[PDB]
Amino acid sequence: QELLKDYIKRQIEYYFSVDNLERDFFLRRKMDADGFLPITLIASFHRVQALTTDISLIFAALKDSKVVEIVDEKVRRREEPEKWPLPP
RNA sequence: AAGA
Repeated sequence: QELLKDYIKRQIEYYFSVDNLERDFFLRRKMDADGFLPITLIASFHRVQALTTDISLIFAALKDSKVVEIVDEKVRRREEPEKWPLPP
């Protein structure tokens, strides 16, 4: 599953890119105050779900990234995550 | 789900 992991990784890094975050109000409203989102929320997004429903594979894809960081079941952008959360 |  290494090729599939790479596509998943890059898709999720797009969601956490500054360019996306500047317009992604839904994602920002779902963040906690520290920027964290449930990984299973990201797994539901259409372009990730198309690729896989394997949660281990999604976690493995994210562990490979220098854009995001995982803590338990949650993920956030590594750089300045606190700037992005928004009121629900 | 205008790549939530």
